[PDB]
Amino acid sequence: SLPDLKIEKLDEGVYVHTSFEEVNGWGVVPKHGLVVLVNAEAYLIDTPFTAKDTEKLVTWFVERGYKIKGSISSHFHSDSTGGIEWLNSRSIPTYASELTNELLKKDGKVQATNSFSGVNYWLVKNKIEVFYPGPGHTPDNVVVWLPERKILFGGCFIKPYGLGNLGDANIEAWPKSAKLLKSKYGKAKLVVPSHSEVGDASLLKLTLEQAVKGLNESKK
Ligand SMILES: O=C(O)[C@@H](Cc1ccc2c(c1)OCO2)[C@H](Cc1ccc2c(c1)OCO2)C(=O)O
Ligand SMILES: [Zn+2]
Ligand SMILES: [Zn+2]
Ligand SMILES: [Zn+2]
Repeated sequence: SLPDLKIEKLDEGVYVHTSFEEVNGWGVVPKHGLVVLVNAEAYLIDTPFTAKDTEKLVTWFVERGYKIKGSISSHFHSDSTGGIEWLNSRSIPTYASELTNELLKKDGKVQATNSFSGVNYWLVKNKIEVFYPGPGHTPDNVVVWLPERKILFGGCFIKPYGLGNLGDANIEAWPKSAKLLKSKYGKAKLVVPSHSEVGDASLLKLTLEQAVKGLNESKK
């Protein structure tokens, strides 16, 4: 028995969902993703860890009259894709990049029903932008921009106190990737990390500092 799923308003039309998992040697891990409202529609930014919480998330928005139009996962790890299987079984479109789908497949996992290419896919014209700053936490990590409110979902790429799980990271590339993101999204009002609470554009600079640090460290 783990803590319950949390759903809270962050701004008009934007909610943070928080799920919790007991993984490895890190004890219980909070994971944040978003739900973005589009008139009568709701889009998921990352899924909870699990089918059961993913179903709880949808039921909470469906039962208020919001039909789930779709989901996008920011990278292949299960804290961003654990609910794709369930979603596909309820005929809710799911999205990921071609590379993210390749990594899922390689890993024996269910793929997103919909794929995209490019550094800048627009899931919802002028409302939900996906952008690829380069490798870091993983080769495929992408970020999700929300232009109406200027909120950036940074996923597991944003790490203001230390880089986290390095099993699939590219530490040699992370600083470069961090500087591009720091520039493209310098006018973010709020920045949303996967495993830290919500910050401002400062988190883009702390992450850059941590990546440079970690690389220095790697050299010994
Ligand atoms: O790599 C990640 O995405 C998580 C590791 C993780 C944890 C739970 C899981 C999982 C993968 O798949 C299914 O359940 C990792 C979480 C983490 C761990 C330690 C940290 C941390 C984040 O930030 C600071 O210290 C990260 O994002 O870096
Ligand atoms: Zn990850
Ligand atoms: Zn993560
Ligand atoms: Zn939180």
